[PDB]
Amino acid sequence: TYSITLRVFQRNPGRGFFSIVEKTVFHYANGGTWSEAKGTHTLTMGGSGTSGVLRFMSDKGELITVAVGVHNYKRWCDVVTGLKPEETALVINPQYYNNGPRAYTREKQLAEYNVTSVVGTRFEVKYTVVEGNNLEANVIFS
Amino acid sequence: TYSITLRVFQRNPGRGFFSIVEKTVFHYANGGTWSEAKGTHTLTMGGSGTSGVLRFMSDKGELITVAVGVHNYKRWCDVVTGLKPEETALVINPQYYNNGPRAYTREKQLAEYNVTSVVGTRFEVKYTVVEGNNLEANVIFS
Amino acid sequence: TYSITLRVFQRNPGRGFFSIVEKTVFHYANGGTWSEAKGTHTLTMGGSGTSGVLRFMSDKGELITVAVGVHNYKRWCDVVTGLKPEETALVINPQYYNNGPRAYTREKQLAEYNVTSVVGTRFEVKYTVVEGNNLEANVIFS
Amino acid sequence: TYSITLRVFQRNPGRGFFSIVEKTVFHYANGGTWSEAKGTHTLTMGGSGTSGVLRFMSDKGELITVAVGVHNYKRWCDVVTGLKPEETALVINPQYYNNGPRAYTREKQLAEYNVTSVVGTRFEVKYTVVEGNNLEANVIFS
Ligand SMILES: CC(=O)N[C@@H]1[C@@H](O[C@@H]2O[C@H](CO)[C@H](O)[C@H](O)[C@H]2O)[C@@H](O)[C@@H](CO)O[C@@H]1O
Ligand SMILES: CC(=O)N[C@@H]1[C@@H](O[C@@H]2O[C@H](CO)[C@H](O)[C@H](O)[C@H]2O)[C@@H](O)[C@@H](CO)O[C@@H]1O
Ligand SMILES: CC(=O)N[C@@H]1[C@@H](O[C@@H]2O[C@H](CO)[C@H](O)[C@H](O)[C@H]2O)[C@@H](O)[C@@H](CO)O[C@@H]1O
Ligand SMILES: CC(=O)N[C@@H]1[C@@H](O[C@@H]2O[C@H](CO)[C@H](O)[C@H](O)[C@H]2O)[C@@H](O)[C@@H](CO)O[C@@H]1O
Repeated sequence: TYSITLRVFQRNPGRGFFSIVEKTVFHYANGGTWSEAKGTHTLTMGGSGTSGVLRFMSDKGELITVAVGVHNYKRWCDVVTGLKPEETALVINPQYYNNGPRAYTREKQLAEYNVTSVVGTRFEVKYTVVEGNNLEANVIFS
Repeated sequence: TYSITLRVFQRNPGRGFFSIVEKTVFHYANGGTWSEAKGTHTLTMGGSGTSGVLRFMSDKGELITVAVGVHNYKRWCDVVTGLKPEETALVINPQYYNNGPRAYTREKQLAEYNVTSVVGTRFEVKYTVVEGNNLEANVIFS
Repeated sequence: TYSITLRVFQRNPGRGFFSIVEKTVFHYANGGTWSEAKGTHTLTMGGSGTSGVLRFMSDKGELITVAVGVHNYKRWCDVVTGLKPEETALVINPQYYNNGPRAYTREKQLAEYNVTSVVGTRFEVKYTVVEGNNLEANVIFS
Repeated sequence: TYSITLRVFQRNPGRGFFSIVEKTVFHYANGGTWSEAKGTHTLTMGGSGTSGVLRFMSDKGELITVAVGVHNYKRWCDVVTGLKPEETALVINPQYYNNGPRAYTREKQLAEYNVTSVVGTRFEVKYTVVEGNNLEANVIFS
């Protein structure tokens, strides 16, 4: 089994304040589950080869997803910003598989990824524990 | 816009204790978002014609989903029990649309639904406010 | 150190839905901390001889406190109902110490406590793990 | 009644991740209640003349309290850092009243407060809505 524990840091009040509005788990590797403990969010998965997505919305209306998973025994992550209301995590998560439009960024097995939304909000996923079955990462909004 | 606010009541410690492990929103009607306030869970949707699903897991390993939405301006709900680990909410939610295997129970536009899992856990969704754009319902595990 | 993990069961929608509105920790035994994990609430204490209180309010306005702690290496609990708005947990917790009017109930070291409020809400605290440093209890609103 | 809604921003992972470990409400002005909604924390009070405290602990073990309230119809705030484990919020909140050693800081009715802890963690409380009965503030760990 694999687990990924996320700590969420929001740096800049100017960018608004984000909260989770959706949490999905992909059906590969025997699925998995999100849980919360001490302000953190942990994705527990039945094995290597699946993932999950957290969608955030700011009190300014901005919508973004954070994807984390394990691909061939190595952690991966991605961030998608500038989402329309209809582009829910339910739509996004499957796009990393079956030759979907996001599978390429899963295949990179990134230990860190950052991007800045068209509206000017910076986002970063950085793994602090990059090896083993108990993975850790920070999610930073700025 | 439509919103559905859920209060979760767990009645019987013998059945274990459930917590949310996944939350999905379907992409119709301009999507939607889950939010938590005062222990309750609210699904806010851009209009009539979409839905969302909460998946629960008990500390005894039992997995079940609760689906709520609005179909042609009337509320609906459903409960699916006896799920395998790979049957995530991500898999379940879309099954209510595109002539999927659960669309029939969405079309009923039920104001109340109850079922008992094969392992003996009772589940009920009962709307306390059944009309208008601000819908309310209790979710009861027993 | 000692810990007490609580699982909250709410059995009867007719009594309203309760949520936590305050959490205190008494300052003996090197204090302690409340944390949430998987829908449960854990009080971690620096040793034997302290306690904490959760105050709950129903959406019908009813106010009650649940007290749990360790006294001379044995778990204790109490429930106070019919609280006025000014009787916050900050007022209640200390009443269990220093000639306070509730000290006697700490001294009982109860592994179970039941009480019904004047307005008719049943409350129970029942420890499921009653020995050791990792205690567990169900809190039942009926 | 008065309310104060807090949004918590954590800017620097190097200082560790903070979570709430205690929430108190002082017993003047008919008391009050803490509630969570969309990742924010609201203290609702029965009138002017009371307050509440959130105690935070970082995963590095640092302990700090944030106090907010209304004094003579104006918002106030304070931050106390370098707390020992036994200095719980239950100890801190009352120190703002009755010849307590922190009463002076309530009397200042500050709309902003900044302080850096001895171990090097910056803390700020900044009200974004500074007038009326529905107050708003950002809490920034830097
Ligand atoms: C070892 C590993 O990470 N494999 C990845 C695949 O995961 C497997 O997928 C199958 C279903 O096809 C099944 O669910 C297995 O349990 C699961 O481990 C899969 O994610 C592919 C997708 O391109 O990547 C790896 O091969
Ligand atoms: C009015 C209503 O509830 N209509 C339902 C449909 O919802 C619409 O779906 C389309 C896409 O096909 C689009 O997203 C609209 O915004 C949305 O209102 C749809 O849910 C169907 C599915 O069978 O049922 C109703 O017709
Ligand atoms: C062993 C035990 O539970 N003792 C209880 C006391 O707790 C001790 O309290 C002192 C106070 O200075 C100190 O904080 C110790 O750390 C702590 O163990 C205390 O709760 C008394 C209060 O009546 O009851 C027990 O003796
Ligand atoms: C108007 C106001 O903020 N007054 C403050 C006091 O609050 C009053 O306190 C009394 C105490 O009996 C009572 O609870 C009232 O409801 C409440 O408004 C109190 O906080 C004092 C303490 O120094 O400061 C102000 O005067």
